[PDB]
Amino acid sequence: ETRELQSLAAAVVPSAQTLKITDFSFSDFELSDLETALCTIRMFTDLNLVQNFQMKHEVLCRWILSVKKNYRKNVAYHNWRHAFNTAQCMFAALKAGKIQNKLTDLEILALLIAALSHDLDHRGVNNHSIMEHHHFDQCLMILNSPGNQILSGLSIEEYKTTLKIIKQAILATDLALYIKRRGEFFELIRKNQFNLEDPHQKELFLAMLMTACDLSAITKPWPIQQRIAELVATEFFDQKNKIPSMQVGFIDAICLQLYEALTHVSEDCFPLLDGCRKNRQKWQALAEQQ
Ligand SMILES: CCCOc1ccc(NC(=O)CN2CCN(C)CC2)cc1-c1nc(CC)c(CC)c(=O)[nH]1
Ligand SMILES: [Mg+2]
Ligand SMILES: [Zn+2]
Repeated sequence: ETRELQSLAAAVVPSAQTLKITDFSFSDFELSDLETALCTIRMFTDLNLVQNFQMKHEVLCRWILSVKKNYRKNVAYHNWRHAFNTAQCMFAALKAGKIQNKLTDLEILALLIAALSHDLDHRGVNNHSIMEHHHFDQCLMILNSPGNQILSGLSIEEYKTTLKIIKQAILATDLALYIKRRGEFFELIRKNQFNLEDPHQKELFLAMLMTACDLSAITKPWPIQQRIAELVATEFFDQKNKIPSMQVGFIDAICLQLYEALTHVSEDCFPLLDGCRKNRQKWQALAEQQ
């Protein structure tokens, strides 16, 4: 054991309301690394994952520290904080968005692990789905490392089922796969044909839900979104006048239809769509000022 694992395993885990991780407007700028690790423990706990799958506390703590360490801090956006924010949005969509009741325990377990792991070992956008296969491979290696096996409490049937959902969920964060598959998702939604009891449409929904959380910074309050866009711009160009229009085009081409479709599935996910619309106004106003 290191000093980090000792102090994290011995610390008090505040409640979900104290940590504000149920809010879609959650922000991590004021949190330390230890504090984000505590938020992650609370996410597993309040989703009943520690209870239903008999996770040892020090194993989960070791797993979280392994995932965090296998992100690169020198990468401006695709780092541990992006993975942590993606998982927080997944938690909020499950809790506040009331999506948790539409899914099974194994699907929730896999979505949370996938959200935290979907960009492992990312080197930056400057440095198919070749990358997402590497991300899942990093996730699988951590899940099998000694002392980090948070899935040990599962039977082989549950374990094999969970690994497949994790793999599909991480591969789904490839925007090319999202663009190829979202046409079917919007077809069913606009035809009042969408049904989650269908295994094919359920897996499609899990893919869209991964992308919605992956891009959720675009939905944040304007002071926060402006800060995240600064990180994205740093990674895109360094590792300004055209950024406002680029964001508007990104919101129109990618984000708006997704968060509108997600609101159709769950009305309580509307805060994501509403924050995305407000950010489009702010960016469009700046684009016209150039
Ligand atoms: C802030 C600096 C500029 O960021 C961007 C610039 C351009 C694009 N365009 C596209 O991705 C694809 N375009 C192709 C041309 N099409 C007409 C429209 C769609 C996206 C971003 C962007 N990507 C992410 C995710 C990493 C985030 C984080 C949520 C973000 O905030 N902005
Ligand atoms: Mg990625
Ligand atoms: Zn990502």
